[PDB]
Amino acid sequence: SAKVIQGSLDSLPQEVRKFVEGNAQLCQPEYIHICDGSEEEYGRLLAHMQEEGVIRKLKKYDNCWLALTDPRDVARIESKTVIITQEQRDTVPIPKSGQSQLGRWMSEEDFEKAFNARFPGCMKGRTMYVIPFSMGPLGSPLAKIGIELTDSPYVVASMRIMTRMGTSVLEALGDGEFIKCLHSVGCPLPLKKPLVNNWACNPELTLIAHLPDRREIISFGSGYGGNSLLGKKCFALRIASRLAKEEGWLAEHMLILGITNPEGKKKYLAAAFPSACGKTNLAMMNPTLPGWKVECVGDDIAWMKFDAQGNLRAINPENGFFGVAPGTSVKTNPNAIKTIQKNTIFTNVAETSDGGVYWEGIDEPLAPGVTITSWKNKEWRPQDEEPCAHPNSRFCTPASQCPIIDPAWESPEGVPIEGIIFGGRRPAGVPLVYEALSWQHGVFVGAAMRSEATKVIMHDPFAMRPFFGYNFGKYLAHWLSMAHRPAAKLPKIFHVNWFRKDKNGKFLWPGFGENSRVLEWMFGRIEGEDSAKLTPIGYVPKEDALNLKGLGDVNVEELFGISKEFWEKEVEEIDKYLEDQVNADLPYEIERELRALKQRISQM
Ligand SMILES: Nc1nc2c(ncn2[C@@H]2O[C@H](COP(=O)(O)OP(=O)(O)O)[C@@H](O)[C@H]2O)c(=O)[nH]1
Ligand SMILES: [Mn+2]
Ligand SMILES: [Mn+2]
Ligand code: NA
Repeated sequence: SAKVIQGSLDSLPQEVRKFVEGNAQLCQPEYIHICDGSEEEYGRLLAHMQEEGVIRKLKKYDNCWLALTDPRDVARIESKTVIITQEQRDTVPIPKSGQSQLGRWMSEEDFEKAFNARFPGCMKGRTMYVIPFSMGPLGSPLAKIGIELTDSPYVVASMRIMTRMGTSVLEALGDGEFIKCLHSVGCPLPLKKPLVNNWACNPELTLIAHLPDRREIISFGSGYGGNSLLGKKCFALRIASRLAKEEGWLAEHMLILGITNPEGKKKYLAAAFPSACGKTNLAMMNPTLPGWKVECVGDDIAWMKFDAQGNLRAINPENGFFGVAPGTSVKTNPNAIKTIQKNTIFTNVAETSDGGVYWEGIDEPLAPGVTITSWKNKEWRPQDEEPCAHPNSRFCTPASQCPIIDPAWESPEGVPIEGIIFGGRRPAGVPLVYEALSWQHGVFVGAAMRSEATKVIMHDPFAMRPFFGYNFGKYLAHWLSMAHRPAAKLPKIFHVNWFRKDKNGKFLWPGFGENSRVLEWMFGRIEGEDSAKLTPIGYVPKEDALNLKGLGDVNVEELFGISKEFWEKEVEEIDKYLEDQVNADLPYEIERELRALKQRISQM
């Protein structure tokens, strides 16, 4: 109580009080700031970080900010990310011959050692911020509350954008369940190691842990993104996927968009692509086809549940976009360009001398006079060796500012999903687009997903490889079980490939807003249109079914080319992968789909 500098311990729901005070006794913060989520709290905290050189203000824009990190702490790190369960098998399938790549289990005993070696006294001299936050619209029956303790002001500010945060959240929680989220940069005062670029972090000791059985996320040593903004990956994919398994719903690495045709008919679609494969870009697409409209519900994470009527309802549980900045240009994503010019926090991009932002791929000239400070706080010119922005640099921006944010983006009941799309980067062999033969086939298609690393072609089932909160075999069984709900309206499932390249490494499909031509065919297919031709991998568009006018040289034969040699190779790789990685936990229906694809290919 003596150390509370905002709010009141007496005021917290009892269980929230125990969490705060228990971890205060452990971490030894100098003060405790219970966040209220107010504009005043936000602005004062921003100005404070500014005074201290933790952030700089971008004067070219309205209320925007730039943080530059320790180059040791620049990304979410999978090698340091663990899930603790009594049994390894509940976390990952026990692989047949190899090491698992579907999760990273740590015993409770090992974790307890790691914890006791990190957290005691870790917030000495620092403020513990208490962040009460809702993943999902505040009223929604699909929403879940978390409380994050952190000693990073950069985390509080970013969480205000990426979640719904504040007092109204505590008042909505009452004596209900919440996910316990503990974070420390791991740099108690006085500092024992030198502070780099005013960015507190402890790389040697970084550890991002999930303890689903205790409803706890415990993360240490990193101030960055997914390691520190605990609502996003840790809560909304890892903890949630398991919660969803227990509760009958789904927590997925999916964008949600609403699409409207020239008649005004509207549908919602969800899509799972791995990072750097274009979700944010699709979710706020500027469609090239006249009359068509795409509206954004979320760009990263979907929580979905069948309602009493059998509609699959999806909410975006985030309150903002945490997008990769480099590659973002008016040509590629004009709506992201529009959103990020106010109330936005940037991380590890270059700064122009007039107080604007810059990054590789921004594809927009600088005025004669304007110079560039790189993300490493050094002067920079287009012919230095280093990129001006870090490749994983970011904007953190309010969802409500996207000029095409969907009008139901915050509806507490969610939006009805009629189609689910899978995809990644495949330079060869995979057509632009196909549609699954059935639900069980579609689940197989999700399971089989592969994507060029950003020359290796990696497996990334459902775009969830880094995020499974529990056994992936069980997660497949959970997806298959959806067909066994009597009322369920199972959405059509599609697979796309924006990235097939021709013989000289050039893209066959222009992509971007031209992807609206692919969405149109999907939409028509959901309505039951006779626009599909059967192939060994599923339905592809008929000849002339796609609107290809205005395109120029589009080699359709090569684009939808299905080679026997490639697909024989593809099934072997899928076969081996599923055998090793899922092994005893592979559902029968999946093996059956694998057998069936092998057989259809063998008849070519
Ligand atoms: N060639 C091509 N590139 C794309 C397309 N969509 C997105 N990209 C690029 O893919 C990279 C990642 O895009 P992004 O929206 O950040 O993907 P996310 O990480 O999944 O949200 C960016 O450089 C984009 O310019 C597309 O349709 N075609
Ligand atoms: Mn994205
Ligand atoms: Mn993501
Ligand atoms: Na800094």
